[PDB]
Amino acid sequence: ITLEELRYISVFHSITGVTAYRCIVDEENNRLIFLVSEGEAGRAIGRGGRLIKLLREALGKNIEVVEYSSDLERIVKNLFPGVKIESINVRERNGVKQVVIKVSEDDKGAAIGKGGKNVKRARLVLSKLFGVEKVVIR
Repeated sequence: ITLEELRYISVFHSITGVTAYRCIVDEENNRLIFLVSEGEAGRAIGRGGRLIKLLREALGKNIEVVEYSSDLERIVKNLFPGVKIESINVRERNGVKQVVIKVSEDDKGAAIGKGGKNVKRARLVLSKLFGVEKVVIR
């Protein structure tokens, strides 16, 4: 937790009143991803996403909220809302963790997202939270 992330987390609570466990910085897309407790996402977003907007203005970046979970399958389902997750497989060899997410043939496209947008955000998040160095949609 860098001092920068610390600030981000501080402002998150000051604006929304909700506590952010972690804030994953995504410079490649000028985006901050706040991790909140189960069932707290709606409170963090606010009526009409008004809090998301105030945070964007306060922090100068696009804001995203995801509910944290120590359970991998759960947080994966949270990371891919628009898709149905059938199963996940964590393959570890020599300390290298790889995660294979199983979706339906049809849902496959939406899983990865355009430009792999979705698979990339997850890889970013699982990397910082679970040591996963690679995510794959199957």
